[PDB]
Amino acid sequence: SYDMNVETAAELSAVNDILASIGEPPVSTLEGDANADAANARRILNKINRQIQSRGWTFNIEEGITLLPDVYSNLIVYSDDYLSLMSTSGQSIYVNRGGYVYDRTSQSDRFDSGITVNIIRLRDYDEMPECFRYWIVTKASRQFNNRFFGAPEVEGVLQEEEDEARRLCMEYEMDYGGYNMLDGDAFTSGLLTR
Amino acid sequence: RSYDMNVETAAELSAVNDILASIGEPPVSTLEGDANADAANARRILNKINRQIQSRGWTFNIEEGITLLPDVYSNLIVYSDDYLSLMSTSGQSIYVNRGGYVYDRTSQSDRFDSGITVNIIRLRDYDEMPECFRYWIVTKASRQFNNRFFGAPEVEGVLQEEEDEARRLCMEYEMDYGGYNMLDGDAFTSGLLTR
Amino acid sequence: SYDMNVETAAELSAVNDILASIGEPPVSTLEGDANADAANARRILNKINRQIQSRGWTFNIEEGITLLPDVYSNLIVYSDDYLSLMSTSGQSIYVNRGGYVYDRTSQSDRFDSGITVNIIRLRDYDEMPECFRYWIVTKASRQFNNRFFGAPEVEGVLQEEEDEARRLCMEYEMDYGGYNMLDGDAFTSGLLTR
Repeated sequence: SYDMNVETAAELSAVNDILASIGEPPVSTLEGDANADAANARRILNKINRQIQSRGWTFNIEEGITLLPDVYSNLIVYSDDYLSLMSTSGQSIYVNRGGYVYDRTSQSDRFDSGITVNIIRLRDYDEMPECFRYWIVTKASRQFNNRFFGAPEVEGVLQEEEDEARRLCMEYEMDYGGYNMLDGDAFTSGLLTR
Repeated sequence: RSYDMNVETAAELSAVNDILASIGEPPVSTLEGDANADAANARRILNKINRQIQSRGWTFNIEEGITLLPDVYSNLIVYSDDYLSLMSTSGQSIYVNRGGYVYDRTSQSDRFDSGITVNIIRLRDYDEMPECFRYWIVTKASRQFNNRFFGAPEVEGVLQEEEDEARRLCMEYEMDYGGYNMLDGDAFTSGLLTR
Repeated sequence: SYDMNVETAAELSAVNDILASIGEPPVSTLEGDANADAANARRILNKINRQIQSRGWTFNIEEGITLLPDVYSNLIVYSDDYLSLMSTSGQSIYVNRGGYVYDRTSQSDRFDSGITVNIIRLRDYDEMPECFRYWIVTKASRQFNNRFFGAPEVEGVLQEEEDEARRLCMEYEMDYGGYNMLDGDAFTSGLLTR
């Protein structure tokens, strides 16, 4: 259940801003001193990054990919990287069992030659658009304010700020998905056929 | 320092860390060596709440008709504490425990051969859970561990808003994952649309 | 009027959680130390288990069983185990008198060859579904919080919590009973005969 044992310059600027949320100064590099101030600020980033991924968003969802079994076992590892696994159409079948995909209708584990699913893959603080990269910080900037320096007046401003941020995030995909009522969907696209 | 450097931890351990971050205090490294109430406190409140989130609802949790098999010699079926809720398939469910064993409350009997067909909610770990719920199992535990122990009203009044937002994301999950249909997939009004 | 002079491991974890409700740390075994903290927590569990049974719920109600008198006496013991005793149809006849069932219409006590009733049998903290096993704890987590460590803020959260627990309990039998308006009842099942 993924570890933060590597470092990145673009991820470093996020940890600075989470430390700004208390009022703490920058940490120059995340190689480490003894401070729980910068250690908790990095974990609350990772703990919230896996929420923002767990939602929603349309670039995050990989429409039908194929997961392939180890031919000799034969099963597919359902890793903690995979945040949410559903099926393509409806009445999704798969769920983990021991860390492995498992049919809850076919009563079976072992199957050959693949599946087609929608995986939300877990990505970094990088591999994210800048709308969300703000909101991953400023949502972390609330729970890091609430767990260590819990001043009610600097949180009550920040709650208004992360809500503003999430709105800009919801502004993003509505454009980015480009979705359509009457011309792009599954049902009422078929009705407009003359 | 290094890259690429892929590595994983216990999801059970990191959940106990987030409970300890929520009350407000430094991360505890390990769980075993049964010292530190805070590691027994946070892990019990995790387990005590994981068995609620399973006790509800959710559709991957419900195993549609499985068979439970008695011994040939006794002949009864053990109804364990692991089985959270046991109902029948259709309606006017018959089964209920009696000494830890399943029991007909209509056939007035305990002993039957050749099995049943039921809906068991099986209890699973903190793992064997999707990530939407793994969040909400923590942040609901982050409230009852805050309430029962760090009894400051302002930290829970924040966190109560947070676990409710978690539950909505959880409620969002199966609505997709079940993919349920009003007029085409159900028991009654699927039959009415037949031409 | 049933005593808690036996012990159970699954019942032990309930007493732990009632002790968590103050903020007190666990008791390992219920064999006993001097503390009234664990002794009052075990009693308030038993005192509330006999309420949740006294309600309602449909697995709890045993539809018509037979109680059988001692052929030589001849009466039926109405024990304190029996929480509520009604008749099958309506205008129920039976009520205790000295600890014994008694007709309040036939003016009599002694009768031969049995009855047919709806007994709510008192069961343990075990022999309960998990929805209720939660709510038997978290209702006990209020009356144990009010009687011994009564901070008003830790009760005010818990009252919201036991209410949410009660709703999950109320959700249970609505499924588990599977009750039907127009196809399963006594009156308007008979109306729909064609």
